[PDB]
Amino acid sequence: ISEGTTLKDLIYDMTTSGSGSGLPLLVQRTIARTIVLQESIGKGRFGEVWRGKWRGEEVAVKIFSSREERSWFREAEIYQTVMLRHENILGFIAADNKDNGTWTQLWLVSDYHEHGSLFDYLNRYTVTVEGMIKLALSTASGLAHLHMEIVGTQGKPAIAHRDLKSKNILVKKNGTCCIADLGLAVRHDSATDTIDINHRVGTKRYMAPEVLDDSINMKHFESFKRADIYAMGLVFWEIARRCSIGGIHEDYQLPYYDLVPSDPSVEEMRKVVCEQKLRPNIPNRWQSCEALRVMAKIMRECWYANGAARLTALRIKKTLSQLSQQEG
Ligand SMILES: COCc1cccc(-c2c(-c3ccc4nccnc4c3)n(C)n(C)c2=O)c1
Repeated sequence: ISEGTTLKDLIYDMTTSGSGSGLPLLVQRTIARTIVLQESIGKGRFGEVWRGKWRGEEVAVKIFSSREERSWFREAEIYQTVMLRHENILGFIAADNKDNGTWTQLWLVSDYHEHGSLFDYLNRYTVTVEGMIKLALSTASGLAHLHMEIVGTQGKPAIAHRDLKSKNILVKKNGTCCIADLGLAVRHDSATDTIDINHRVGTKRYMAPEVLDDSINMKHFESFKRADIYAMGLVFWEIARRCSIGGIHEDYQLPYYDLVPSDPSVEEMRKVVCEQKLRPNIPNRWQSCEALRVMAKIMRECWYANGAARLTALRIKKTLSQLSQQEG
């Protein structure tokens, strides 16, 4: 990296230099070791997330606990599986490791987003009929691109998030989104039928029925995709539940807030979800706007106690991409 070089220069050189490959490790190494950390900006599942600048340009750094190294590798590994890059998927910049033994430091660097997580966004905000769609349409677009299975040269294998939720989604300045945190992600090769990975992972609350009650067929890939959809549905709930059509809107709430306690359990969920077959209360008066209803329609077609019945990211993308046309 010679003088004058900017992150902007590095990103461009990559996203236009043959293979969808990232920057050379050597370069990633340099970037990481020269990032100037600003301050911590979040914790969670595995590792604390910091805000940092490289030669001035903001950037996001996810510093891992030496103990959660597996999550570290899975992300780095998965993002470096051909052209995973995508407008609706968090942009990988570099991955690095320093020190050794008990004090090994593992870092992942990504793009920075002032607006932060969809979760922190929906909390301190009230979206419009407009945005409510950009947010969902994009989340959909992304999940669609992840589950997609571009076969061929630099095509991408099928990918299942396994931990999709509001905290793992970020929003940009123009109101779009992008999935994040592939720590649990799972690849699936079609030319050999496989899946590099393995218990009951992911955030309890957003867990789908087939997983909560343990019966999910981990041998069939689609099964995972199905679980993603169910979650994305809970996410859509969170979004619209915060839309504001004429001053009217409900306080931000996590799925199953009024049912299960704060920070649920695998047992406390198997109850409210599997058995009692309960889903986020779709506001009655939610049948005002045509689009606002299209959502609930989908939300219902995602929460089916049967994975096989639920829609698909692609489909959801289409009907949403459509609503984008007519509405607004
Ligand atoms: C390959 O890089 C992965 C990576 C690096 C740094 C942070 C994150 C990350 C973020 C993230 C990403 C960008 C941000 N920009 C501004 C403020 N916070 C951010 C958090 N979130 C919300 N989660 C769950 C993550 O794993 C992922």
